[PDB]
Amino acid sequence: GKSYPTVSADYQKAVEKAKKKLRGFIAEKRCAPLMLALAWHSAGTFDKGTKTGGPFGTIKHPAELAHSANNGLDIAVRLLEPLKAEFPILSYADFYQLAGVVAVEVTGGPEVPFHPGREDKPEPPPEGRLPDATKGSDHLRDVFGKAMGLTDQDIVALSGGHTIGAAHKERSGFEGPWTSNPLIFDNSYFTELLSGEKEGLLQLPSDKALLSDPVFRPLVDKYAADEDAFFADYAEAHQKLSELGFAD
Amino acid sequence: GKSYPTVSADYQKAVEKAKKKLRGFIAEKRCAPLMLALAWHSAGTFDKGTKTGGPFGTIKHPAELAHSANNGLDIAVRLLEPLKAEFPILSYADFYQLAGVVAVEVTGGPEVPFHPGREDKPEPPPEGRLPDATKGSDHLRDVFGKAMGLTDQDIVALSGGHTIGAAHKERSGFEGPWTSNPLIFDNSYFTELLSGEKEGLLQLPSDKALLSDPVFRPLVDKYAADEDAFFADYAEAHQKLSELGFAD
Ligand code: HEM
Ligand code: HEM
Repeated sequence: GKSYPTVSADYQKAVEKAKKKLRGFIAEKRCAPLMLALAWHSAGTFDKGTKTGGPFGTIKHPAELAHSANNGLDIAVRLLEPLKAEFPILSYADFYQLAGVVAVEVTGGPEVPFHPGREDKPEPPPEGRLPDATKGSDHLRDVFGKAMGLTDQDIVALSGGHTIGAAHKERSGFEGPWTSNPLIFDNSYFTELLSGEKEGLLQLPSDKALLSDPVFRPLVDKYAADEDAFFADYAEAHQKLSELGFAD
Repeated sequence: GKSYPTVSADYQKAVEKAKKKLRGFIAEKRCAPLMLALAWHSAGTFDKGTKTGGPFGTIKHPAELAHSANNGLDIAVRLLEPLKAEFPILSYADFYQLAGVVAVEVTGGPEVPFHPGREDKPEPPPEGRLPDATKGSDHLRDVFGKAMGLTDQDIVALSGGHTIGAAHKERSGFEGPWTSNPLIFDNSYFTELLSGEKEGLLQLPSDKALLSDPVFRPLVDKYAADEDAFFADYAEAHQKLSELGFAD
């Protein structure tokens, strides 16, 4: 259902050059997880029914940065600002989504297709649209399904985004990585989720909710058995996520 | 631009009976001002661009009651609940708007036309849409004009709603009545606004903003000179306000 806009040849060239600079920067700084969190929090506020929120550059706003959910994303914005200044032709909207695609690529994940053209919009969405780690399967469906408009398959595959990074007790209050290799994008999140608790590793109630749901669980099983299948469904869901409200 | 829905004869009959019970109740309890505030806060969250908020019964929600702007409106809701229980066929949306129309009538104001049929909606709007007493003419136009979709004339006439009632230092922090007769609906708000400060009487910065605006000021002048003209424009604006997002 997407009709992507035309951007100038100079715009396309800056996308390709920023993509490369982003790989080197994100790899050296070890910030892929944070960058994937910035792209997701930017996109995941989309509400399909009113067409507000979504990946439109507004996360750099002090007001959206203020959102509790956005704990420490002010660091992400700060880290990218010097690099962004090198590409003044690109929208922040595009640049943040491109950082998210790069974060997944440089940690070894699938190549999520990217289309430029998102415009930077003046108003951040209301606070409170991002999911709550303490809630379960109904809440995930309200958030990904009723608000963003993603499928049940997308919810499980996108949860696998937790295969990189960690929680921090000074940010959310949860603490620690989901996997033994938190800078490597793989299907380990699902493997660890299934095998139960292990010292040093995190499972949120929202992650565990995938285990008891009649539709989520067979997807958890599929992805733990077949990383190629995880990667295919992940790239599909991330692409849709990064394009919410864009080019419809 | 309004196409009002059909309601059953029994619905219409309960409107007429609740109208009368509301006059006697609101007059005896001396709560017209609070009731007009409940109706306005219920309606004034309408955002035309997304069609959210507006007079749809959601102010009774603990979550909307929580809004700081709604300081003490939990009292209003409480006062009406026994009476509402006598009219289970009416929507809360209709009942609150009818209390607002009655509040204006029983204090001596114009007869604002009323049409039933508003449905009670499940989700309260986001917090922060109601105007801020410390801001000025640009802010009033953002709020009444860009969000609700009312005219410059409606802003000035609706501000005359402050001809009844008072601020309270434990609610907003402002304190006192705008007029010497705070249970009498008349053009005194504009008379007092013009004559400057007087001991015992309140003017918010938002009220004073009407004095310095090239479009608001001649309306202030007109209404201070001609109560009949105020009443005509007030009834027009209150009607539109009470119908935001309804029967379009
Ligand atoms: C299913 C609903 C989700 C919930 C309840 C949730 C909750 C959380 C929480 C509480 C944290 C810890 C923040 C901190 O303390 O630093 C976190 C981190 C993270 N989230 Fe999720 N999240 C969800 C979905 C997603 C999605 C869809 C993605 C991306 C595809 C994602 C990517 C990440 C990443 C990469 C981190 C680590 C950030 C870092 O290392 O600093 N999450 N999430
Ligand atoms: C122009 C923007 C407005 C601002 C900034 C504003 C602000 C305020 C504030 C700060 C209070 C005091 C609340 C308290 O401390 O108890 C108040 C009271 C009140 N407002 Fe306004 N208001 C505005 C517009 C309106 C409108 C459009 C109406 C209805 C037509 C209205 C009706 C009232 C009434 C009747 C009271 C007295 C409530 C009572 O006596 O308890 N106001 N307003």
